[PDB]
Amino acid sequence: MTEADVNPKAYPLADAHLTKKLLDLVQQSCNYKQLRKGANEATKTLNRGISEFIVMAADAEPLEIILHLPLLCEDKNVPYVFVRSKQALGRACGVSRPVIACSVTIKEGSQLKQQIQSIQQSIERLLV
Repeated sequence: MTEADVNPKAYPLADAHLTKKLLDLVQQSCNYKQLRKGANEATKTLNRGISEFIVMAADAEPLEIILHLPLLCEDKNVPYVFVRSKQALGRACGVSRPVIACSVTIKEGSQLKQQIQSIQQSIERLLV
């Protein structure tokens, strides 16, 4: 009973479990003296060539900026994942408020890479 032009419902989308384990990835970043929580600033992370992880709220605004990050598509290397929880993203990044768009910078020759690289594949699987 469905064959019309429905909405994307902010996809892809990760279950409550996937988001739980993924969330920890954000807090872990701060432990490596690395962290990011800003839509306008996020444009720099990608422009610098270190945007491997990106987390944004399905209902986070301004949205016009959330779509500015991606130039072409996943083919052009553009990580992104929606989560049904902002209160968590605000504390994960390290701020006393709901973050709009945050990202995690990857470090070269780092032990964390062994983990970030593994979980990274998770996002790609949903990207395409």
